[PDB]
Amino acid sequence: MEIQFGNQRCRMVNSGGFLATDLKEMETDDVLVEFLNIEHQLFIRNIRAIVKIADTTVLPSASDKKLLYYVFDETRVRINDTPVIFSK
Amino acid sequence: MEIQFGNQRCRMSGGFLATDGSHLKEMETDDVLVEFLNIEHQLFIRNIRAIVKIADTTVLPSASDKKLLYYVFDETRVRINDTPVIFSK
Repeated sequence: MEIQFGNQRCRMVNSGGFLATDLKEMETDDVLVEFLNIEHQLFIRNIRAIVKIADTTVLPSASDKKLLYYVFDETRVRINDTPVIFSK
Repeated sequence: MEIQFGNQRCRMSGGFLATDGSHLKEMETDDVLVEFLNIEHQLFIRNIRAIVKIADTTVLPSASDKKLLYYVFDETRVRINDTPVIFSK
């Protein structure tokens, strides 16, 4: 599927990756968020941003103890107050 | 704030559901079924060793270094090992 984050069109083709500001495989210190796609389920880990799924704020987490949140509302994900659209 | 799992009732921060389903343990032993978490007044479930459903969505199990946290978006349809879980005040 494709991730639209304001400006950005990004594709996600194999269970996920890291969202840079302007999908990367490695977690650099300039990536905002981590995506996982498995068995038709979408998960987001917050690294360095303000992240919302509907009314839920996604707590940031470190790479050795990741907190990956099931995206229970694929239509209300926000990152840094910018809407994210997923489309297959 | 109180969880009943089949016949057993327990109180809960958060914690780990024992195999029994009697109480919520503080540390993750290797016989506990699931983790309940309370984060900013919202209930989340991490599956460890059980078959867990929230409504029609399968709750995938996850290891502690990569937790998959499911917001309990339907409190009336939580099932663990095909056993209904009721949440009460």
